[PDB]
Amino acid sequence: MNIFEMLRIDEGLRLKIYKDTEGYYTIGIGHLLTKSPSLNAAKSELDKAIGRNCNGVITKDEAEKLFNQDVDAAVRGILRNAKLKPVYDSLDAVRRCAAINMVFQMGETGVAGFTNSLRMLQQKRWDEAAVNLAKSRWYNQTPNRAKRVITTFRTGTWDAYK
Ligand SMILES: c1ccc(CCSc2cnn[nH]2)cc1
Repeated sequence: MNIFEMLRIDEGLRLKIYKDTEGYYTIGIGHLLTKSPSLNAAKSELDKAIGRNCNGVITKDEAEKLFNQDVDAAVRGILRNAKLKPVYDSLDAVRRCAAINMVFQMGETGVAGFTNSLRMLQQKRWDEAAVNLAKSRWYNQTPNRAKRVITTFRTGTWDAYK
């Protein structure tokens, strides 16, 4: 298991524009296109991302390329973030995957709400961090995925994905 396999499980693969759990236009392996309600706006974003006129449909190769770019962007965002980088660097490799998973799903705009969770993770207080992480809109709205990510932080194993 690695971050790509983990997120492929959590996000699935769809080759035509779909809506994510929040109702936003998405494609591929969880690639957000736009928060606008306009399907045309989503189609423009798709064509820009792929570099051709797609008509809302991509190939598996294209979905996997977008996915690699999106995982890399999440990692680089962590490494550029003064609050996230020290916590990330304190983690083992399996727990780093859980961190990337969260940033892939939620970005960085809500990092400050996770200040206490981040402190508990850096302190390696795994059970306490798991309890704190579940006190979130994230957990309530996507509980099965959040439970898998939280179990990964709690145990440092891939047990939730096996
Ligand atoms: C290290 C780095 C990141 C994380 C999850 C990020 S805390 C957050 C970021 N964006 N939304 N919530 C955990 C340990």
